[PDB]
Amino acid sequence: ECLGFGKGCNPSNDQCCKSSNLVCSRKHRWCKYEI
Repeated sequence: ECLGFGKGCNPSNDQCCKSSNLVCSRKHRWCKYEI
């Protein structure tokens, strides 16, 4: 699983890419970058 930054995803399952520091947000429901 590896979604690009700012991609619609599920925060419960979390399908964002870990290599690009992406996490599924709950309010935005997408891949966000922690800065």
